[PDB]
Amino acid sequence: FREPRRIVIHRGSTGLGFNIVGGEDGEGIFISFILAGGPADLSGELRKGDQILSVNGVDLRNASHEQAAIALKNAGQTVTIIAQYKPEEYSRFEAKIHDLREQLMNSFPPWVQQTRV
Amino acid sequence: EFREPRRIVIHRGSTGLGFNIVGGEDGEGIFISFILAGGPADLSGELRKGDQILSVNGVDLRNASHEQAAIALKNAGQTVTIIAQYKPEEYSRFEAKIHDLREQLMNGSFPPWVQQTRV
Repeated sequence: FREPRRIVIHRGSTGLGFNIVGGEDGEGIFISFILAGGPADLSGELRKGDQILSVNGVDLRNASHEQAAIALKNAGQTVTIIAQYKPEEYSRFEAKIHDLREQLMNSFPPWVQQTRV
Repeated sequence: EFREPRRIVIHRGSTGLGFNIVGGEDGEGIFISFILAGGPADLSGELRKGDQILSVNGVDLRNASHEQAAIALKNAGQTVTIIAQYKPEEYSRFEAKIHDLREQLMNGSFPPWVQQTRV
């Protein structure tokens, strides 16, 4: 439905200012957390639930969570990214975790792989 | 096979100079995309679809960014000088890539997330 949206952003004393998840097997790379007010919310062109398709033209469509990671701290000086906002597919994740989570104990649990950047 | 650049003599009009530009990422280069028909660049018929813009007012653009070009086109003023060169091959492979990834992503012109300036 949605068209991807190109964004560029310059790191802070924080860094890029969002948390990443996904793409260790059959998933893909997604924005878990927009920090309040940092180099995300000040722009605000991103939200939790955009998948990150590109980082300076390297393709994260199929990328691995640590490839996604080497790329996006390596990303750089500044980094042309494209976000495809995909709400329906990111809830198809967050709840599976929560349901997974309610099942084994009889926001995100630490055993859910997520990488700060 | 590479072909002979040309020095192009064109002047600004109305709203526009008659086209827009693509490129500047990955050090690739700057290319026009389309030329607004009935516009100075179209009206002059010395510019076509799929050049690289090598220099404008002697500013070397080969390895340059997109917005530097975008302004060099908005920026120079009123008569401007362009060495352009025709590579429809590398522009197709360019567009074909883009066209080919759109439906991969979602499922003639280019989607909003790629820079193009109308100039």
